[PDB]
Amino acid sequence: MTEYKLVVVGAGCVGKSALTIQLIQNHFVDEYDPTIEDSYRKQVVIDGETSLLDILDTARDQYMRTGEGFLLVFAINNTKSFEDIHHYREQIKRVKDSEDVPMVLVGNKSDLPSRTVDTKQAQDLARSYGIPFIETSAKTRQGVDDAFYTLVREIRKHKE
Ligand SMILES: *CCC(=O)N[C@H]1CCCN(C(=O)O[C@H]2[C@@H](O)[C@H](n3cnc4c(=O)[nH]c(N)nc43)O[C@@H]2COP(=O)(O)OP(=O)(O)O)C1
Ligand SMILES: [Mg+2]
Repeated sequence: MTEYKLVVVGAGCVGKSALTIQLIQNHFVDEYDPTIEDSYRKQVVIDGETSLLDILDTARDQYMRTGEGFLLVFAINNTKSFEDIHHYREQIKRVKDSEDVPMVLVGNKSDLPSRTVDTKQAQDLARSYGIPFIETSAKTRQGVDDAFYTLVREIRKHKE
């Protein structure tokens, strides 16, 4: 089976861990330790192809070198976390020495009403980067599979 090393990055408290845990364990862990940086593995079938996902939940430079695709996560109720996205993307470009790195922009906490980052803002940013944008809720699981599977599809497109 093919293996994909994915890396989840973004400001603190945006939901990187909650998203990863939903993908791996299929439940919403609300109070997860904010300091645990670790990799999780799960065998899934994506578009009929069996894949082993090796996902690093960031909170280290060994996985930025080996990571094949990156989830850029902000929270839709956290303007600063969206402003920080550019920093994370630039840091990945620097380590990869490349402008063509599979990435997906993720706007998490879509269940909340207290939104300060417009969907149009995020779509504008993703368009500028040339990457997909997916809105998620780790709480309700909305969009969680879509975010990670979309990233795998971008790595597959990249390799082909
Ligand atoms: C950082 C400030 C903060 O959120 N403080 C606390 C007060 C008490 C506990 N509570 C909490 O644990 O929030 C977690 C988590 O439940 C929440 N979260 C994550 N994803 C979602 C989502 O999709 N919808 C909603 N309504 N809440 C979500 O946010 C924090 C942080 O989650 P995390 O540890 O996964 O974030 P990481 O630092 O990026 O890993 C709020
Ligand atoms: Mg975390």
